[PDB]
Amino acid sequence: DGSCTNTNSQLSANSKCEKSTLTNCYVDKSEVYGTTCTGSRFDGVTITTSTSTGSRISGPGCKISTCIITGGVPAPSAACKISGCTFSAN
Repeated sequence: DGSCTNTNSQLSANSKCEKSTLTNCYVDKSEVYGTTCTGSRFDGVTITTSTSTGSRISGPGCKISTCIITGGVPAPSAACKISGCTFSAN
């Protein structure tokens, strides 16, 4: 992909970025698309337009689509999926 720069851009190496709005992130083995990273990282996830405040989305296939998470915790949003993923406040 290329481009993208969460306040500096530190995509591990196999991450993905097209048009999201991260900030002070790094991401690792993930995709993301419209997430609003606020200073966290990933490690094997596939989130998209979702808000998360400091949350380790690590996971062997972590999926996320529209989730207002805050501190490694998902919010009561009927748009999020909460299925094979999890956060631990990275």
